[PDB]
Amino acid sequence: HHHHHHRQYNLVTRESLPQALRRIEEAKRIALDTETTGLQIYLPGFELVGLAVAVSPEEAYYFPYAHRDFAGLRYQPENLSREDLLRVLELAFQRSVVYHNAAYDRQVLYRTLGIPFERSYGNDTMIALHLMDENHSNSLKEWSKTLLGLEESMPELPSLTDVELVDTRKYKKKVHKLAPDWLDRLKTAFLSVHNGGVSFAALHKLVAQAFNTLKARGILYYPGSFPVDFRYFHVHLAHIYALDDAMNTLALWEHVEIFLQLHPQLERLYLDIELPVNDIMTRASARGV
Ligand SMILES: Cc1cn([C@H]2C[C@H](O)[C@@H](COP(=O)(O)O)O2)c(=O)[nH]c1=O
Ligand SMILES: [Cl-]
Ligand SMILES: [Cl-]
Ligand SMILES: [Cl-]
Ligand SMILES: [Cl-]
Ligand SMILES: [Mg+2]
Ligand SMILES: [Mg+2]
Ligand SMILES: [Tb+3]
Repeated sequence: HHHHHHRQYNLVTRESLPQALRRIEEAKRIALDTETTGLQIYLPGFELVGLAVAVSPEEAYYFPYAHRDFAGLRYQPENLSREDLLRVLELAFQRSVVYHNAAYDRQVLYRTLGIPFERSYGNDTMIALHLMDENHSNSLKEWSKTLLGLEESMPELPSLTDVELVDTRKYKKKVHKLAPDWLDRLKTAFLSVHNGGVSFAALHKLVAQAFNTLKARGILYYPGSFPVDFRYFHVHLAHIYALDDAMNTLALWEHVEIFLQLHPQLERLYLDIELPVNDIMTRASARGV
């Protein structure tokens, strides 16, 4: 685990899974966010990579499911099993659930884990916030800046290699070696711009920059460019990104229930029309629109 400015980020492992279940079980309201291989849920090869679960706006659990190590480096933790994630989801759905874009997450959970839409149903900050400000962007990062007061951030990577002089004519050649602490150096570059709501593009820029710097120094080789694939994003960085989405969604929900209490006209519009219609459209895409 890691505490970064009032927020507790927990990376779940097989060992720490029972504590994560104890914290979810204790929560009256949770937020769910899915991390995946792309925006198209119905493309062959689509996968759920990890699940973010916030038990409060300052406490969350990341459940790695299909993360992988890229270009021969060793940095990912051990992924949790399908049964482990289904235990998490059985527990999660026994309390109130909040999403930011429930149509995406619920279709991901159905397609990849077979979670019925009946259990999946929950609140959606993206729908309720559209009733607060119709002209505002649907982006969770953008709404976090507006209501939660997150600072603007739109990544300067340190040297991940140490130069060693190696006896080789009769001279000393400069050979770059991967620094033993390269992961802590990479986390430091990430933390120096971490505002509590770092964007996907920014996370990918740093991850890509990390691998490209190592490829440009002969440390590793991969054919082509660095893929826009969350499976390869270093979990010790990516779990912070994913967990902030879950914590921002729950923090935004606190603001939403205040707004809906002051406007029961919009609360009724949200509960009787918006959320049910969105559920209808979500189930229809899962069959084929
Ligand atoms: C924001 C974004 C997300 N995605 C995919 C990967 C993410 O793991 C998944 C969930 O997005 P999220 O980070 O907003 O929850 O959607 C993209 O493929 N491109 C994007 O620009
Ligand atoms: Cl895609
Ligand atoms: Cl695996
Ligand atoms: Cl169903
Ligand atoms: Cl040389
Ligand atoms: Mg999401
Ligand atoms: Mg996310
Ligand atoms: Tb309420």
